[PDB]
Amino acid sequence: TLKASGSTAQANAMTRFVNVFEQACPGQTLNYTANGSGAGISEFNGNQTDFGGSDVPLSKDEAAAAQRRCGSPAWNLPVVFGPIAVTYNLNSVSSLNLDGPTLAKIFNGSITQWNNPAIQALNRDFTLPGERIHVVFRSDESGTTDNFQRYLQAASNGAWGKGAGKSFQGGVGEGARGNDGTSAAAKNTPGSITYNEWSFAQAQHLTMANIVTSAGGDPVAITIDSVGQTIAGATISGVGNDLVLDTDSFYRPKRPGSYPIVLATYEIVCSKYPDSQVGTAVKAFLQSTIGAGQSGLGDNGYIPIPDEFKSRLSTAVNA
Repeated sequence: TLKASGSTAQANAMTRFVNVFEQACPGQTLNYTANGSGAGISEFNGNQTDFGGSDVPLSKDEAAAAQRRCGSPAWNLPVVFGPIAVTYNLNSVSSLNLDGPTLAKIFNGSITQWNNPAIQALNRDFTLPGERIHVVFRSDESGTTDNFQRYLQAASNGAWGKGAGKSFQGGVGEGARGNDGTSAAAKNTPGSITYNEWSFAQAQHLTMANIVTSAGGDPVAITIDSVGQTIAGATISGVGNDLVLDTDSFYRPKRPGSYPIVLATYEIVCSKYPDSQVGTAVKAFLQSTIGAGQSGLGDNGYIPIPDEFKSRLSTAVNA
């Protein structure tokens, strides 16, 4: 029975990954604590867990930390993609469009009302209400937050004016803990605006914003337009069975009807675990996770094929 913790973005998927795993390997299971990428790398580096789930790969300072943790180099192994929804709560509004620049101004607090003309210019077919916007952010160390702020940096033509990384840089709104804390609260706070992985926005039945793009597109999240994006992501950088991905192309696409806000969730593991028994259970799960465990179709986005012979080969090399 493995132990693991980390990103909440991969929490609904992991329920399927573990179930598939407990079927694949009868008598074996996995314990996942969904607590944020921040808590995922720290607990892995502290020799608390067997692998860690994180939407950001290790920085060079954490990579060394994991090397001492491991006695061997640590690998960033991506197993699922998470589209990042911009969820909102406006009664009778099922049709919202938002672009990078006005989505930056909302989350950095420059825009405080829903019928603000930047919001209204993008929404020509209906009148916005004169009511206040309630931004909801993540209060803990978060990979959804890192990726989402990087999208805002890339796609907002400077309107964001803030940094990225695992803590929210907006200076607006209120926090909640984990992807479940913000989806639940947004649903519960009228006027609310937040950012969630696709699975959380669905199971709470939150309206999701259509994102106006650099390409002259106006896409909803769907299978075809997330993949479209995912297509230009490179399984380079890493050297490597360390499949660190480059997704910088995601946030300013040129091919329309591509949906620009997408993260990948990594399992962070030891190339060689000090212990034989650990490195064997971690590889099984990950053989399964990338194998039968990759249906999705609903809440997440399965790993595409050009990446898979690289990934099957790196999971086959664990310990």
